[PDB]
Amino acid sequence: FTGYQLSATLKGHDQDVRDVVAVDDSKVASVSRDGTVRLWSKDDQWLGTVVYTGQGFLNSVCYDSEKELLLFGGKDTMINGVPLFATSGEDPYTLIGHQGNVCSLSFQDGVVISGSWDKTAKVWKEGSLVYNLQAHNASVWDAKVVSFSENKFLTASADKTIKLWQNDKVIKTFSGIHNDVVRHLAVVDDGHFISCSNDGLIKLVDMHTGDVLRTYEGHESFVYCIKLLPNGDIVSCGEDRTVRIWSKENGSLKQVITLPAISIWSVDCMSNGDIIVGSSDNLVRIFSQEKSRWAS
Repeated sequence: FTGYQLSATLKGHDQDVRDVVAVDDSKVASVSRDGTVRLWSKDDQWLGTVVYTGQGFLNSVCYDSEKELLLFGGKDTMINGVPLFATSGEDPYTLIGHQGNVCSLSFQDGVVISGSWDKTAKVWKEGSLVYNLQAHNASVWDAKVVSFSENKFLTASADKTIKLWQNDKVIKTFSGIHNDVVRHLAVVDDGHFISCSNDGLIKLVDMHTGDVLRTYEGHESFVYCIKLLPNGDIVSCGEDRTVRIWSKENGSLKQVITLPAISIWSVDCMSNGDIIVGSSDNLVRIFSQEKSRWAS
């Protein structure tokens, strides 16, 4: 390992950046409480364009790589989609059904899965609601596909539990992982996931036994987002102004990146290993291990 260093600072949003996504190694997208979706493209420098504007806060984004749509949602309860060539002012693709803030979005293998403060996650295919995952007693902060072919899904909630679903039924509840709001999930494989929480912890969990296999300790506040890098390492971020990189296999805290923002809301990983970061200073940042891409 060698440390990540700042590659680019992407300025344009006027309020917090709440979610970021890699589109490809030359394109990233972000959404913000400013109500915009921005697509940033790298030529020599990164240039941002607004591909959608609305009044409602946007809190989640993902990328449907076959339709080449940026999907996004937030306070107005809708999930919309725009192409990579949309212009601000054009009406958006719409997934209707949530009754509260859409706080998470993910896409895998043709499946969109959304988490909401309406206390549900919803699973969508071909523009249509297939499963309503209704069971949690409080906001669903995250939802992920475990297996598209088995219709297995994983949700994380303010009710302090993680639930594994098959179809629209809960088949297992993990109530012993965190004693606080669960904020995010990353599926390692069919048999393991990582979760993070307002308790400041990230944990690797055996999906079959519910055993905590490893705890990654160090964040000093809430942990809002976790992702797996191409090499399997964990990237996390949160309320303590940090982005952190961990060895999934042995728990080592490989790097702490401290930023001048009160909250770091979101991270995502490019295929080339670069890390995209959305924060409360209204910036998107890209970090890289590759010196050829360092801002310095």
